[PDB]
Amino acid sequence: LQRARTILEFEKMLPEWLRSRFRMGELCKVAEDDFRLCLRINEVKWTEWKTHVSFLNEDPGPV
Amino acid sequence: AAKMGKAEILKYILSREIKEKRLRSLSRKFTDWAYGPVSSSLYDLTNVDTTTDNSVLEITVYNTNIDNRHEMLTLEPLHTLLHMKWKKFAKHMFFLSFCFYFFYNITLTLVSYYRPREEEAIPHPLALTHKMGWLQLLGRMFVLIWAMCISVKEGIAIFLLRPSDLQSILSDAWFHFVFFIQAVLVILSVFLYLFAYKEYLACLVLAMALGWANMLYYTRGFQSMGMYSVM
Amino acid sequence: RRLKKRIFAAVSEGCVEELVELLVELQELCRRRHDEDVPDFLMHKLTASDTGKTCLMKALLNINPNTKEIVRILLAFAEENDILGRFINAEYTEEAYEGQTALNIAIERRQGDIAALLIAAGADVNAHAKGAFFNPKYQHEGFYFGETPLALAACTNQPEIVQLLMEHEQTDITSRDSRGNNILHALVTVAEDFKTQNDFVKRMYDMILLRSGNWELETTRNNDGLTPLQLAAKMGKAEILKYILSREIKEKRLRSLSRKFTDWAYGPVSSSLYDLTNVDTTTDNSVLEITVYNTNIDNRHEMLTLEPLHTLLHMKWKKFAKHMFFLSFCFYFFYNITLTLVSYYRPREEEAIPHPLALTHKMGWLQLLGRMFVLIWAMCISVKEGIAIFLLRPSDLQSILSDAWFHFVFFIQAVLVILSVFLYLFAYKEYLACLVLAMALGWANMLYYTRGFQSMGMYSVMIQKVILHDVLKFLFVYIVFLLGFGVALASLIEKCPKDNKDCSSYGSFSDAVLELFKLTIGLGDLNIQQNSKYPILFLFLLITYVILTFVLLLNMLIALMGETVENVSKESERIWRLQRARTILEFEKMLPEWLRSRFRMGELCKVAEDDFRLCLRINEVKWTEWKTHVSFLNEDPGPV
Ligand SMILES: CCCCCCCC/C=C/CCCCCCCC(=O)O[C@@H](COC(=O)CCCCCCCCCCCCCCC)COP(=O)([O-])OCC[N+](C)(C)C
Ligand SMILES: CCCCCCCC/C=C/CCCCCCCC(=O)O[C@@H](COC(=O)CCCCCCCCCCCCCCC)COP(=O)([O-])OCC[N+](C)(C)C
Ligand SMILES: CCCCCCCC/C=C\CCCCCCCC(=O)O[C@@H](COC(=O)CCCCCCCCCCCCCCC)COP(=O)([O-])OCC[N+](C)(C)C
Ligand SMILES: CCCCCCCC/C=C\CCCCCCCC(=O)O[C@@H](COC(=O)CCCCCCCCCCCCCCC)COP(=O)([O-])OCC[N+](C)(C)C
Ligand SMILES: CCCCCCCC/C=C\CCCCCCCC(=O)O[C@@H](COC(=O)CCCCCCCCCCCCCCC)COP(=O)([O-])OCC[N+](C)(C)C
Ligand SMILES: CCCCCCCC/C=C\CCCCCCCC(=O)O[C@@H](COC(=O)CCCCCCCCCCCCCCC)COP(=O)([O-])OCC[N+](C)(C)C
Ligand SMILES: CCCCCCCC/C=C\CCCCCCCC(=O)O[C@@H](COC(=O)CCCCCCCCCCCCCCC)COP(=O)([O-])OCC[N+](C)(C)C
Ligand SMILES: CCCCCCCC/C=C\CCCCCCCC(=O)O[C@@H](COC(=O)CCCCCCCCCCCCCCC)COP(=O)([O-])OCC[N+](C)(C)C
Ligand SMILES: CCCCCCCC/C=C\CCCCCCCC(=O)O[C@@H](COC(=O)CCCCCCCCCCCCCCC)COP(=O)([O-])OCC[N+](C)(C)C
Ligand SMILES: CCCCCCCC/C=C\CCCCCCCC(=O)O[C@@H](COC(=O)CCCCCCCCCCCCCCC)COP(=O)([O-])OCC[N+](C)(C)C
Ligand SMILES: CCCCCCCC/C=C\CCCCCCCC(=O)O[C@@H](COC(=O)CCCCCCCCCCCCCCC)COP(=O)([O-])OCC[N+](C)(C)C
Ligand SMILES: NCCOB(c1ccccc1)c1ccccc1
Ligand SMILES: NCCOB(c1ccccc1)c1ccccc1
Ligand SMILES: NCCOB(c1ccccc1)c1ccccc1
Ligand SMILES: NCCOB(c1ccccc1)c1ccccc1
Repeated sequence: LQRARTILEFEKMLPEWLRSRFRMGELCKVAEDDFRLCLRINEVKWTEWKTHVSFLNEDPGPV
Repeated sequence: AAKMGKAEILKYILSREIKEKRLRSLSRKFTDWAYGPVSSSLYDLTNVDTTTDNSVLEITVYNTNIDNRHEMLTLEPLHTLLHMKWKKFAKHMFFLSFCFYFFYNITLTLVSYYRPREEEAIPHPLALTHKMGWLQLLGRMFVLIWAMCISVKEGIAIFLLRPSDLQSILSDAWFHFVFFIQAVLVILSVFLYLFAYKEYLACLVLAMALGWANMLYYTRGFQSMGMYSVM
Repeated sequence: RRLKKRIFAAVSEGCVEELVELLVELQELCRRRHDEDVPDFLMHKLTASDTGKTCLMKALLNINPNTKEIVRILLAFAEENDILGRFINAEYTEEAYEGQTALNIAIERRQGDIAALLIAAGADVNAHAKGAFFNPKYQHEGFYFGETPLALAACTNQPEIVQLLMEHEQTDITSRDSRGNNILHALVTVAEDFKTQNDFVKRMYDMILLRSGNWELETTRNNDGLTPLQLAAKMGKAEILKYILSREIKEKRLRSLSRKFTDWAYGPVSSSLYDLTNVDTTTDNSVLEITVYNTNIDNRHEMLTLEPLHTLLHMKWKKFAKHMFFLSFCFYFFYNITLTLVSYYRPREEEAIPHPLALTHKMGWLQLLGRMFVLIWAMCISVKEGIAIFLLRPSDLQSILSDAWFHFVFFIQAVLVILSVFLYLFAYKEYLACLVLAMALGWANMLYYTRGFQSMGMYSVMIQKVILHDVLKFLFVYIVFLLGFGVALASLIEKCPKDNKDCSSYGSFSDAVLELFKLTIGLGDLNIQQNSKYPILFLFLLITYVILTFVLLLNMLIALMGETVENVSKESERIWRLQRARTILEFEKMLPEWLRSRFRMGELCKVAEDDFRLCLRINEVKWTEWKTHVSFLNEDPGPV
């Protein structure tokens, strides 16, 4: 919690033009006319095996 | 859920993935692609990332009224956003803050104890004179500015411009005072010497003793060094 | 145009009835050409132009409840136009998907009924998906499974389709991809722990090996040059390496695929034989050699615990490695004493001090045998470590610099003995300075020989763990408490030039810091506290300095008890046994060719018809499970 306070106090020190450069997220079309700044986190799960029907891109890969 | 510390409700809302169609837009967790065991997820950051007035990441860290902030910042977007800010700019700013302050404590010692004079009616340090040299000129100019750059900035923090010292600073942020007191006593000892008082040396020793004492703030850059300083 | 996009969309949501007239509209346009362009033109309108995705690939990526009937319509249309062969065996033209077919899609989407229908329709069961997604760069840019449809069904836990593919006789089980891997190399790569996945990759290894029934799959090496037995030792896959190395097949006609054989059994007492073909250190790359010298994995203690790797590493210690370790101790303990006796046991008045190890006459055979022993043994280390660290296989990329730091300190101590002789003959003033650092490092290197005993060895690891990792935590907080009271006490100390008769101080700040060293180590006085400005105020900062020092010493003990007092004793016990395991295999390389054959383990055991293997015997007494014994080599029990 001492580091987590230190990170957010360093972000307030930055100017307006430099906070936009280090901004996280990307525009992802999650629905019809719904663009959200989403952040990607990958996961490798071996235990549960299901067929995949809920997805945004049918082509797998960071393209 | 971020203000009251309700971690199990805050875990559900922040990672809500609705599989059934026509209610897909009520989700905050989306799967972009999947191939066997490898899958890619997308976490919504509408009111979570620190780009608005009140965000979930800002409320959770600065909440000194709850006792479960470690259980709430462990959650997968709040963990990752707090980790990606460290790798981009916060580790570089923390090391850069260490370099200007470690040079600040040495220069206070070199102007106070590295001058052998017989008596010469002892001059107080940080007193800008001529005929001296650019080595000592760049030294005392660095100490004079950096003592004021802390005193003004901490003068914004503790005082009138959003003082925040009700219970916020006085609970988990006690380092704001000790950087402020050390910055004043450098400036105040110069004012006592120009006003011809006998307390110019006494305020300077407590300024240098508190200056090396405040080096324990920079122990939080490492985990093993940081956990040892908490004990 | 509009005709192409409607066919791609109709196979996506599941409009079965809409797809009917769209294939009729594609069929009504065929009667304006002849048979040279009609099979060509249908490939342009059923596939893409930039990626190569077909209508069959689009329907299988979108799993809908009408996915079974929609495949039967599209494949029947290709049969009527006699284009079924190039339709089902189509591939992506994309660089990140090159080689992926429609069969690779249906296997991953858990469609066993559709994948059985594609193979009967004529799909290629030996498709090689050589794209950039299926062969990643370092980690997690994709998913490497083996680039074959047999490996995709095996690595995604689909045992019904693996049995379907092996019965099909166009399936080449011994196929090798761009990485040189086959079906058994790829199962070692994707394998993980039992907590991580399951034990299913061990069961997939069992099913495929028994169907082949030969020693062709575990003998073939990849482009790197490793067997599937040697990838388990290189990558650190302990659960797969446990299964292969102790594989006992009970069912006959596949008995020769075993690496564990039972020689005899009588009730609870049984005798086993472990195969040592590529395990014992008699070839170039062996399992015992790869596992010990692998500084890229963090589970060497779990792999050398296994029953033949434990026993071979223990039998080498009892035969020659304990005797060589004690003999190395005796020549080096005599080496450190003789350096001291030639340097401090000579009382001479001045006589223009002679440097030691200088061979003169008229001296005696006591000192002659002494200095000749030191001169040779310093060169015997410097040449041998000159082979190790340097040109003759230097190996200092990450191998020596990770778990073998003793190679440098024996080398530096050997040079400084030789270099100090060279500085004295060249008439320089550094002959004595290099000799003291040679003797101080010589007694410091006696901690290498602590690994002969367990209790002595575990204690020396804890010393190396505190100094290299945990002392800089103590020091960096000590100096800020040193200089915190250092600038405070320096203003209290009255200046030394009061008399200047015995004044040899180094400054006001230097007097305050040096007294805080002496008061910590226990050599402090009270001469400055009496002759100070404020004597009572000078004492209270010294009392506070002791309290802060005791807090620093008391939190070092809590930090060395981090979260469990047992796990500190565990990590010093695991990495001690790797220091002995490296020491055993380095002593084996020192032996000549005729002497390694004398201490070789194993014996010829006829395990099958014309199958003689160097097996090692390990006895076992098991009381829990009671079975009748039908799998045995000798019907007469006993070591005869
Ligand atoms: C005359 C008597 C002789 C000396 C007495 C013995 C001195 C030995 C002192 C040793 C220091 C350690 C214990 C002190 C108290 C904790 C540190 C602190 O200030 O709080 C904060 C800063 O912590 C930092 O890391 C920044 C500065 C550290 C030292 C500040 C000076 C303290 C001495 C004062 C005067 C010394 C005299 C200087 C001359 C004027 C802790 O960080 P936080 O962000 O708030 O989060 C934790 C919240 N919590 C703690 C509430 C859980
Ligand atoms: C001037 C300052 C005053 C003295 C300072 C205090 C000295 C006190 C020192 C105390 C020794 C203990 C800590 C030292 C570092 C660890 C031991 C080591 O070297 O590595 C190896 C040697 O394995 C040995 O144990 C043999 C030699 C031990 C001492 C080597 C000299 C180090 C002194 C330095 C110069 C002293 C001056 C000598 C004169 C030139 C450890 O074995 P390993 O096979 O690599 O496996 C472990 C791998 N791991 C560690 C990466 C996990
Ligand atoms: C406008 C344009 C500007 C130009 C460009 C600007 C950019 C250039 C900026 C910077 C230049 C280049 C930097 C590159 C990255 C290095 C940063 C780094 O090392 O991180 C360190 C931060 O830094 C510190 O923590 C320093 C403080 C030392 C720790 C304790 C000593 C102090 C207390 C005792 C007193 C002793 C002192 C002596 C006695 C008084 C540590 O971070 P980390 O550990 O690596 O993080 C990993 C997290 N982990 C912990 C989980 C592992
Ligand atoms: C890293 C740990 C050790 C740190 C260094 C050891 C500490 C001290 C080193 C040595 C002890 C004393 C020997 C001489 C001191 C240097 C020169 C001098 O005399 O100072 C003079 C000015 O001083 C200043 O105003 C500027 C500071 C000078 C640079 C020294 C610290 C650099 C550390 C970088 C830190 C940045 C962070 C780095 C990233 C971590 C003092 O004035 P003077 O009385 O008139 O002296 C006359 C002599 N003269 C004419 C020749 C000038
Ligand atoms: C030189 C550079 C410096 C480097 C130093 C090292 C350099 C060399 C590197 C490594 C060698 C280290 C020493 C040898 C091995 C020691 C370990 C050991 O176990 O001892 C074994 C010695 O081995 C024997 O079997 C004894 C045979 C001696 C007869 C020699 C005559 C012919 C060889 C010609 C000789 C000249 C060579 C060829 C020249 C023409 C004894 O076995 P044991 O276990 O004790 O079993 C007894 C137990 N029991 C009685 C209960 C049954
Ligand atoms: C070419 C023909 C050659 C002729 C024939 C050649 C053959 C004849 C050869 C040899 C002659 C006969 C030997 C027979 C077997 C005895 C050896 C032995 O005991 O093994 C010892 C090895 O040896 C050492 O470890 C010595 C080092 C002592 C450790 C601590 C002192 C060093 C550091 C402190 C500094 C203090 C020193 C003073 C201050 C500087 C230990 O092994 P073990 O423990 O018994 O093994 C059991 C494993 N256990 C751990 C599970 C229990
Ligand atoms: C085991 C723990 C204790 C170790 C022993 C205690 C340490 C020391 C014992 C006593 C302290 C000093 C008293 C006299 C020293 C002996 C003789 C001498 O004078 O040395 C001389 C030569 O020295 C050499 O070159 C050879 C070494 C001599 C044998 C001594 C160590 C044997 C240990 C075996 C270890 C192997 C491994 C064993 C397995 C573990 C010194 O030369 P000098 O200055 O000209 O002296 C003139 C006197 N003189 C003419 C009479 C020669
Ligand atoms: C200018 C820049 C800033 C400079 C100031 C700061 C510099 C940084 C200084 C200390 C912080 C450590 C940073 C290392 C890398 C970061 C990763 C990390 O988390 O640290 C870890 C990596 O452990 C190490 O690598 C220790 C660093 C020393 C390496 C060897 C130097 C020789 C020691 C010479 C010694 C002196 C000779 C002795 C006699 C006099 C440390 O973790 P740990 O401590 O092992 O905790 C484990 C305990 N537990 C499992 C129970 C929890
Ligand atoms: C964690 C790291 C370490 C932490 C910090 C280390 C411990 C910090 C503790 C103490 C810091 C140092 C205290 C003394 C400083 C001045 C000494 C001096 O020079 O005396 C001189 C100045 O004379 C005076 O004016 C003051 C004399 C002492 C006043 C004592 C009050 C402070 C006690 C502590 C309470 C403070 C509360 C602190 C908060 C708890 C006397 O010299 P003179 O020639 O006879 O008189 C002529 C005057 N002239 C020279 C200017 C012309
Ligand atoms: C990594 C630390 C070790 C290396 C850096 C050393 C840092 C400095 C530490 C100690 C000083 C050692 C070198 C400086 C000058 C020589 C001696 C001296 O002090 O006396 C001088 C005045 O005496 C004073 O009163 C000056 C001391 C105050 C300024 C020095 C501390 C700087 C910041 C604190 C440390 C910040 C960094 C600490 C972070 C850990 C006069 O010298 P002399 O007595 O007449 O003798 C002649 C000198 N000669 C023979 C050498 C020619
Ligand atoms: C962690 C515990 C360590 C202490 C606090 C740690 C922080 C330390 C910081 C600041 C501490 C406070 C600084 C006080 C300065 C001394 C002034 C004084 O007393 O008058 C006189 C001494 O007269 C005496 O002799 C009094 C006896 C001294 C000890 C008291 C007995 C304790 C019994 C009760 C049990 C309670 C035990 C204590 C409470 C725990 C004069 O003393 P002087 O000034 O040196 O002489 C100069 C003359 N001049 C002024 C005319 C020039
Ligand atoms: N498992 C450790 C996760 O660490 B957390 C963390 C995240 C980013 C940077 C540094 C640490 C963390 C956990 C609770 C509160 C605050 C931060
Ligand atoms: N001195 C004005 C700001 O100080 B900084 C600062 C002040 C007190 C505590 C911690 C940091 C600073 C921040 C980032 C980089 C460099 C310095
Ligand atoms: N149960 C203790 C077995 O010890 B092992 C061992 C084997 C031979 C000689 C000495 C020790 C061992 C275990 C893991 C790694 C390396 C060696
Ligand atoms: N000095 C040349 C070889 O040294 B040996 C050696 C040198 C350094 C560290 C460990 C061993 C040696 C090995 C076995 C028996 C005797 C000596």
